[PDB]
Amino acid sequence: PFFGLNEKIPVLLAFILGLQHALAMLAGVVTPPLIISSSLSLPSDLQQYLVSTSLIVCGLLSMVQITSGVLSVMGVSFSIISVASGAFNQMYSNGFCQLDEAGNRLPCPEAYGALIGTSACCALVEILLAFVPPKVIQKIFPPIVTGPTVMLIGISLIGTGFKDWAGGSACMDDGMLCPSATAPRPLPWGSPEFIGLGFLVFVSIILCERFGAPIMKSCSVVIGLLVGCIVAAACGYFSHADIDAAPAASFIWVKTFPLSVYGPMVLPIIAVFIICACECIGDVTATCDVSRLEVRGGTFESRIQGAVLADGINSVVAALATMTPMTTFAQNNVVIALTRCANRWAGYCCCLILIVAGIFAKFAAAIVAIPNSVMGGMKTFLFASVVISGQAIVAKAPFTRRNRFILTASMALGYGATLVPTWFGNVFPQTENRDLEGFENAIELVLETGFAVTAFVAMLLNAIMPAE
Amino acid sequence: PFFGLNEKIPVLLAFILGLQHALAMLAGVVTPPLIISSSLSLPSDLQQYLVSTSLIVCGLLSMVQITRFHIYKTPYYIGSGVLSVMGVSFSIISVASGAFNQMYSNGFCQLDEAGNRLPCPEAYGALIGTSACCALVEILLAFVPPKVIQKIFPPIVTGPTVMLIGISLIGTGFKDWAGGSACMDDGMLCPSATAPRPLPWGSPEFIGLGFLVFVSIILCERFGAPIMKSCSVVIGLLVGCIVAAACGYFSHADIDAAPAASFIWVKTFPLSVYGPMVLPIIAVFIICACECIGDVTATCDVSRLEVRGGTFESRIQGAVLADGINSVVAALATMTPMTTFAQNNVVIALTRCANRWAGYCCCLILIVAGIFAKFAAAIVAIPNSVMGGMKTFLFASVVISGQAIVAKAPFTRRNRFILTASMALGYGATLVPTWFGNVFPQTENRDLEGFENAIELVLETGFAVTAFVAMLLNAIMPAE
Ligand SMILES: CCCCCCCCCCCCO[C@@H]1O[C@H](CO)[C@@H](O[C@H]2O[C@H](CO)[C@@H](O)[C@H](O)[C@H]2O)[C@H](O)[C@H]1O
Ligand SMILES: CCCCCCCCCCCCO[C@@H]1O[C@H](CO)[C@@H](O[C@H]2O[C@H](CO)[C@@H](O)[C@H](O)[C@H]2O)[C@H](O)[C@H]1O
Ligand SMILES: O=c1[nH]c(=O)c2nc[nH]c2[nH]1
Ligand SMILES: O=c1[nH]c(=O)c2nc[nH]c2[nH]1
Repeated sequence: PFFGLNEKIPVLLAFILGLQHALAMLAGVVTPPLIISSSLSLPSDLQQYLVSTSLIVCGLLSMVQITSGVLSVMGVSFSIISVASGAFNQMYSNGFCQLDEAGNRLPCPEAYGALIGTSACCALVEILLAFVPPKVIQKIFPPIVTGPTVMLIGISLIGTGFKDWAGGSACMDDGMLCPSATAPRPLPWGSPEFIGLGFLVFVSIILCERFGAPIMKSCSVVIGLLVGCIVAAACGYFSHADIDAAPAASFIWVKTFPLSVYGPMVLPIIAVFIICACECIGDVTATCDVSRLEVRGGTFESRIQGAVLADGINSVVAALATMTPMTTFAQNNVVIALTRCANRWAGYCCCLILIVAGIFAKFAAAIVAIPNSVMGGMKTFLFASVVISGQAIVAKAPFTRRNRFILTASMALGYGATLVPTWFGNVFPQTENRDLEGFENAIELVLETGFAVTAFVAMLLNAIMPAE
Repeated sequence: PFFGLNEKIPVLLAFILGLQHALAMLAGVVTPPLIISSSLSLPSDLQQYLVSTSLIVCGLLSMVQITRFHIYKTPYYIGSGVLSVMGVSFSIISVASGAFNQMYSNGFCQLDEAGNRLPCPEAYGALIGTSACCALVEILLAFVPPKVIQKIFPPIVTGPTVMLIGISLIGTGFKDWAGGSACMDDGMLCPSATAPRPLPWGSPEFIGLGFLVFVSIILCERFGAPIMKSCSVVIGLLVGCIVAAACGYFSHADIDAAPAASFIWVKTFPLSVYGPMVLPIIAVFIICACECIGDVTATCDVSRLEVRGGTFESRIQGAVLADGINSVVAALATMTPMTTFAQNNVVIALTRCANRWAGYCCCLILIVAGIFAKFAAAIVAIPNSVMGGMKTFLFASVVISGQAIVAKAPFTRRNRFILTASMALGYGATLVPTWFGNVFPQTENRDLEGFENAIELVLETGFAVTAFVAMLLNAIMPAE
């Protein structure tokens, strides 16, 4: 029995589907804060804070776009991570941030502040380019451009999942419970126990699919995460100390970050917001097919415009609420499709469940206190799924010798751009300092980003290549 | 004017298209000897030898599968009777990485714990012995199983495996582009990185070289004439190598020091010698069988022929039979397993000619190129960076092609899930160095432990893992 958008359902059902959505998107909302924090800072205080903050903010802005007028689940984007890797690396290299003992980086919140200032800046850049360009964008970024970019995003990100899976990127410290690899500067090291953990998560997800009932759908990642986490607690991999030490409350601004602060990663941020625009379009349309609605009507394109507008608006809002850019989650469309319900009430239930979970900031702490390995397996599955979906996007464009060539050059040159650390030999080979050099550093940022390069090559070839 | 299989075409035309084919498959034939050799030994004698030897033997066994006049007497025949270009497979590299790694680790081969690995020809002899052994494992399983194999290795299983083969192999391409996997030595011309044990290090110049090769390929397509097709790779390689010579990246000393002759057994390798990588070899030949099937069918559609006829499947049977037969033949000739080259189907389609005379001219051109063993050395004398850009393009194309294979199956949540797990776990299996914690955690030595090492070999292999996960999931997962 398929449920339309606007109809009251048994409120128990609405709550339950709200829960399934909440759990489904949980991994996707939770993981990027963990990734950004670990790659910049240590304090568990701030991690618990940003997980709970994320939960609350995401609940709120999902509520904002659920009223688009169809189940429009919103959550933190994964593109901003791939940008921030290169960003932070340069901030620690030629930037202002500081280093210790050859490897260990000092937490540098001014970087995050720059990130939020810049992203808040360029969210506007996107909302103002959100107005009336629907099919045009579809033409400018076809699946032959779209697919490779996304594939390489998931690929370049999968490394961190595998690293945590290993037990990294920084192996456990002194006096901390259950060290099985203790060392400064081992990014991909870890003992067999860690492998077994992440693998048990992965296998847990797989079995979760094999014996998967309509509720367990899209929770398989989160359920696997949970299973591996329970086994983890059974073995003794936990820090109940920091769990106890965490506060059981969270307001949106318990902790705050620098303002009037921006970086030179402005353009990559703009690129991220474009990505989020295209993604929003695809995700919303998909929902419309899932929700048995119009797919080309004027009302449809109105839904898309509202979706993208609310997208960038909530990017600004989240930035003010100390959150990085966020976009449309695509897990839900599965849930809806298999549960036959696209009611706004499931989404709102979800939203409230999230905000509430964020308030009880012990859940956040329990999340931060999940071993790097369980997180590792779960995330590796996650990014793997991203790669696979980018590929599914690829296959929408006819595989001719032309498209195969364009994909080849874009993939290879993009990932090739990922491999290289940095460039210098031109304006900066002698370590020079001109007005350009500071934005030579910005060019370094774009160049270092893999998917940016991929997208540039794809668009360039599709432009200059002859029609087969 | 579309030219059929059997029609005399201007022998100038047949020769020229023979040349285009020769150049087309040149890179794909030449590269695996370079990769296996560099990853085992140093002597330029053996590299030049195996390059020219590869040219010769592939020409000969291409001649073996282009015709059916060799075996057909009464029953089903060998090999194919339409353009069936043959050349050394890339699966054997992906296997030989882990294989050789285990041979230098727990095997007999030696190292001196200071700089590069000692050359170990007995490893190659084991490789060849084992592969020659299992080519027979594939030919006798080459008899009458056509659509069956298609069902056992559908696109959902087929595609990921190929992708990961391409992925885990591409690393050597990038490494060479950088200037590796061992940066240039002392007194050797144009060292820009000299060091023991830097596998992916290298200066800007190396980047510039390989990148000029790659850019040369792209520009070769951009201004590409029908002859330059599938030569774009070899043309880019050539361009970047010319530029390389211009900068001064050349070793005319070893080029001069090379012999201008090459017979099939100028140099030889151990016999009665096998490793424990037998099963990985069987996997290689399964790969090559399916590969033959798909490549041939592609050719039949290119050459305007039957696609479901009995004659068609007869052609396939012959293709796989000649595949494994030429695998044994090549192995006796000190060559690794070889299978059907798929570049050609483009050329034909773009040249409207599937004449066996293009193929035979090609073959002769290759064998002749192999005899003149100064070309072989000229190939060996290409900087690792030029080689790098070119090979990188090659493997990237392998991955993408595996993906095109993938897309043949309806992208459902089921198929997406299976792809996800298969890719992730295969590549993860690639990441880990080795396992021990069970039968060998205490460094034990029982009768099993030696083939515990074989399980270690398959386990280390990325695509084998990928495929096992893929098939197991596709089996036990319910139909969506
Ligand atoms: C230096 C230059 C920088 C230039 C930067 C510009 C980058 C532009 C890249 C485009 C981004 C790709 O945007 C992509 O859009 C498609 C639809 O088109 C979304 O949608 C795709 O995947 C989702 C799964 O989650 C499906 O629901 C959908 O049917 C499919 O098309 C992708 O999830 C998103 O990743
Ligand atoms: C531990 C377990 C070990 C068991 C290992 C088993 C591995 C077997 C993997 C199957 C190998 C993949 O085999 C694959 O077959 C397809 C057809 O399906 C071939 O063909 C595919 O690509 C070629 C391009 O080159 C196209 O011409 C063709 O149309 C396409 O189908 C591929 O070139 C080959 O790579
Ligand atoms: O789980 C997720 N689903 C998504 O759609 C998405 N987009 C960015 N980041 C995301 N994470
Ligand atoms: O150039 C190549 N093309 C191929 O299809 C192939 N298969 C194995 N080895 C190969 N080399």
